[PDB]
Amino acid sequence: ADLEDNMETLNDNLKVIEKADNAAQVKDALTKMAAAAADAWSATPPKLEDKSPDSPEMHDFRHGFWILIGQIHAALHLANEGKVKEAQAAAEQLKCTCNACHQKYR
Amino acid sequence: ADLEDNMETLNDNLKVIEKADNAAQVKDALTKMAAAAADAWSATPPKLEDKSPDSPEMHDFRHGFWILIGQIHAALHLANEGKVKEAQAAAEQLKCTCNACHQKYR
Amino acid sequence: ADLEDNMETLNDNLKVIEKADNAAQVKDALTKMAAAAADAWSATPPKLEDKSPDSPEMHDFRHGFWILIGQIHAALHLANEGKVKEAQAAAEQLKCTCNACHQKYR
Amino acid sequence: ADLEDNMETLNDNLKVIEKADNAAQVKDALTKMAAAAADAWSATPPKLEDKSPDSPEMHDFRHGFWILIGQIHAALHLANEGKVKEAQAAAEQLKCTCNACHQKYR
Ligand code: HEC
Ligand code: HEC
Ligand code: HEC
Ligand code: HEC
Repeated sequence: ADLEDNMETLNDNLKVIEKADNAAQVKDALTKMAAAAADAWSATPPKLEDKSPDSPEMHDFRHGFWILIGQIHAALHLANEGKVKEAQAAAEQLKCTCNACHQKYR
Repeated sequence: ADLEDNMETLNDNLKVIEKADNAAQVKDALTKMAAAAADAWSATPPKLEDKSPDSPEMHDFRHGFWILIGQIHAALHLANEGKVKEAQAAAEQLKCTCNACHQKYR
Repeated sequence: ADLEDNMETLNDNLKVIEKADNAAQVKDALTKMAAAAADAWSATPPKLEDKSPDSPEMHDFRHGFWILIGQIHAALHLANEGKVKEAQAAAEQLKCTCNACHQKYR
Repeated sequence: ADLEDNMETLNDNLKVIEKADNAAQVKDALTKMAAAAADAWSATPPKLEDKSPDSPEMHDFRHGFWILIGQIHAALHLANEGKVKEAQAAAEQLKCTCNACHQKYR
């Protein structure tokens, strides 16, 4: 799927996590977030569409999703352990990473 | 694309890197390797097909790719700084990660 | 060093970076920030001193440093490729991560 | 707190994990490993004393500990979930990251 589908999957699961009640909610939402970020790896954003795929901006772009997935999986670890409040806090902290990349390349 | 084709992308680009002469060849191959690993995120391997998608086994399958990509990117940073023998050495050490997953899920 | 000393080091190098002129300056400041974060790994912040050192808050405390270092190394790459404004922007965006840990445990 | 010592706590705790019976042994040992890896961040290994403190090699050295600690925490969450075999296997697959750094810099 293209970047646009995947981003809007990222945003919706962040909200599912916020108005979540039980851990299963959060686990599934976090799992789907990790896949959407992984799926967005191949995409080239429009402002980088004239860059070559091994440029410093393009590399930082992909690296950003790699950091996001590491952060998603850590929150997924809190969800697996039944820590619903913590995973939700961890899910809200993800938008340092969402905003960082939007600022630079969106 | 196909998990198989993704593995072939990793294996063949490992071959390019070993034979390469300049940093740009290795930089490019490493970048194609990270892409192939990200794409394989969505795959279910044949020996894990009758496990739950949220099983500890399918989660570990993905964690393996996250570690791989991190190591690929670590090898790219050396290539970026033009240390080609060092990047090629670092690319060789990746087969410990390829193999670690293979024992488990191939 | 001190948790305080490590914070002030983190604080001072953000200012060095904004006021930098060349990539070597940003690179150097970023490298020290990462060292101060790793060094803080062992600290117990005053608001968590009566918590188990293996509690999810103390694990989350260290994890925050692990995320910060990842973000520092990502901005270091842009500086390594000599893109000083891009690195300066990325450095400033680390503050979102500083703030996140402060709201929880400062 | 010296590199030699930090390596030695990493090696002994990986053996403790290898011989553990209950999760509490694994959790305690993994926790000590993550701490030793962070403590070694500042070291210059003997084979890199003729490089810039910010050479691509010295950065790649520090980066290895950052990837290691991530792997350590991922196995720790398995132990937290009382999955001792999975934690033990995760701890064993850690060798790739130990060996990779040894091959390059020991
Ligand atoms: C972290 C959790 C998030 C969340 C919730 C979102 N993103 Fe991103 N994003 C990136 C880029 C380059 C774009 C532009 C895409 C385009 O212009 O075609 C976006 C876009 C979005 C949107 C708007 C989607 C739309 O329908 O147009 C939304 C809602 C969104 N994002 C949410 C790039 C990145 C990243 C690059 C490394 C990362 C990380 C994120 N975004 C993270 C997130
Ligand atoms: C690391 C750099 C590598 C390299 C060079 C290769 N792989 Fe993998 N791989 C995984 C699984 C489950 C399979 C089985 C696929 C199936 O049977 O459907 C494979 C397979 C391969 C092949 C064989 C291709 C063929 O058609 O026979 C090759 C050449 C290959 N790989 C190269 C799973 C993983 C991982 C999980 C986390 C990781 C990491 C890797 N593989 C890494 C690598
Ligand atoms: C993972 C946790 C964490 C992160 C990340 C973090 N901090 Fe802090 N920092 C703290 C805590 C907790 C305190 C309060 C300690 C105290 O009061 O003794 C603190 C204190 C401080 C202080 C004030 C020190 C004092 O005593 O006056 C400054 C300035 C500061 N941090 C800056 C930063 C900057 C800049 C960053 C990021 C670049 C950062 N911190 C990242 C946890 C964190
Ligand atoms: C990022 C780099 C890095 C990582 C990761 C790393 N090492 Fe090391 N290790 C070194 C270096 C460099 C030395 C050499 C120190 C010296 O010569 O004084 C060393 C030395 C050692 C030694 C002392 C043995 C001897 O004969 O000198 C042991 C034991 C050891 N490492 C075990 C481990 C284990 C176990 C792991 C992971 C679980 C690990 N190392 C991961 C860099 C690393």
